[PDB]
Amino acid sequence: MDDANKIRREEVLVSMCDQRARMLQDQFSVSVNHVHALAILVSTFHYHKNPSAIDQETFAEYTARTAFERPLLSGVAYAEKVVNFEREMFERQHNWVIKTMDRGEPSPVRDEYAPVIFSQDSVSYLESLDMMSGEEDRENILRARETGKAVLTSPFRLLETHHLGVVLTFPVYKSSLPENPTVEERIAATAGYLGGAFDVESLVENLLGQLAGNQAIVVHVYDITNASDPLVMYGNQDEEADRSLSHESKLDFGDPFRKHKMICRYHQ
Amino acid sequence: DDANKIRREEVLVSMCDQRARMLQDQFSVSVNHVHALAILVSTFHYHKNPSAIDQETFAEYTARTAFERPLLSGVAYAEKVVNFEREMFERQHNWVIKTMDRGEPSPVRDEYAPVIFSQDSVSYLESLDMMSGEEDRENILRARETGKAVLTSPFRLLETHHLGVVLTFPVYKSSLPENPTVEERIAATAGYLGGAFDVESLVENLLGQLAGNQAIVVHVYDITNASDPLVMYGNQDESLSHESKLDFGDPFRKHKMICRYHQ
Ligand SMILES: O=C(Nc1ccccc1)Nc1cnns1
Ligand SMILES: O=C(Nc1ccccc1)Nc1cnns1
Repeated sequence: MDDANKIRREEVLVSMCDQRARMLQDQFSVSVNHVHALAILVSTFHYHKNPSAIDQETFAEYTARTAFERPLLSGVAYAEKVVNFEREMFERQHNWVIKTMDRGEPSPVRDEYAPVIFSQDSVSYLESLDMMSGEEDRENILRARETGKAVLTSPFRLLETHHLGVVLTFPVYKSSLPENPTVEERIAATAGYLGGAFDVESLVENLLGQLAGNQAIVVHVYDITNASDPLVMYGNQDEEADRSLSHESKLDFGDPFRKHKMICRYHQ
Repeated sequence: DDANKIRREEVLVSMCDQRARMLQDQFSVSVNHVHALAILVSTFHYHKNPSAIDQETFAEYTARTAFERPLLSGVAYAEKVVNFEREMFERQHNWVIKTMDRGEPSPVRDEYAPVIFSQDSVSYLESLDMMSGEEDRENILRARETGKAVLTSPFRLLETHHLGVVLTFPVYKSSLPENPTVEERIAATAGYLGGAFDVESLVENLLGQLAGNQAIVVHVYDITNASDPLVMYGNQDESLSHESKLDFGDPFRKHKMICRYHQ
């Protein structure tokens, strides 16, 4: 109970919160970059090479051995764009039917689909599921292919684990993509999508929980894309925290469509 | 005197520490992406039969991912070739193994490390024996004996003569036992993934233009031998200084950044 000591109390909170935000942003950046490399891998070794060098076995092995490159990812997978006119051909060739992600049932007729054809074993349950059959994933797929850049979903409960997380999606294009393409051209040139599951609930808890002073601090991360409807990305909420003092640390996960922030308070 | 001295010191520390962080992070990102390449060659060249990687594919993949390796002027893969295998190897590749210094056909050696895949930026490495340069040779041995990334001392790189360091990763055959001995590591070696860190050019690009660059003198040293520091970056000059920490990831080597004011 001292006014000089309270100034230092906030100083320590500022430093602790800022450090954790920097660690999170940096680890997400490293993960995004390594997912970009996988999109280029699929383009180079599956599409450009005649014949393809990538089968499910090969993708699984390579992504397992490189999992350390993608620290905030529980899994990565590649989904191919399939238009309805092609669906029966695609299914016959793969010897399986495109399924919905909610129940694993055969998909109803849709204009197009994004079935997962390659998966890291950690997310093997994605194989044959249509990634356009979840709304977060669908919206991400469209924005990925229309913008040509990595995009993030809003926070949602991931398949199987139900862990609160986000998905990162990169488009993969055909060689026919023109230089300086329009959005219409990007869509026409889309081959598929490289998706990575950021299991924030588990993997950020793992990151934060090992840090000295973790027991002293409450850390929440919000998606603040919509100012009037902030969305919990990480943290309880929802917790015994010091109401009288907080700090906002900045986060940039690199998708200009989305905005996020970190808020830290002391327990007591 | 006096408060202005204290602030002058604080600015030096801040400027130097920030440059050190930027350099260490770019080096770290580079190393991690080179490691991924070593894993790629292992998976596609050795684990798949037949090989599912070739020069065309390696050149494309490495060109497209060059942005992932910011401090590297190029990357290449050299295969381990023991002398008994040389005839068959040269017949297969339709070229002769060459010396690094002259590009002359290699005299007989017990083994060699010819470059078989190369990013086009270092295309001139193709067919050169990386064991024919002493820095690279030492790095190759330590890479394969330790099973981890290793760095050379600073030296002038081929063609450009830019002062730099080489990063080398071992690639092993699938016959490598678990918890292998060094002898087992050697026997299981397939080859070596090497990346040329062009320090002279690419660190100058990183640091050289930053605000306040004209006010300070920046050096990076290899201090592996404390009594024989080797310049990795900066001039050859031998009061107010600051040492900022660097860790480039090879326990065999030590490095530091030193910054000073001019006057
Ligand atoms: O994994 C994807 N999406 C995706 C996968 C591949 C390609 C594009 C997107 N979404 C998931 C939801 N729950 N766990 S993973
Ligand atoms: O490029 C390598 N070394 C290397 C290449 C491939 C595998 C192992 C080592 N050394 C170079 C010196 N000057 N420019 S590059």
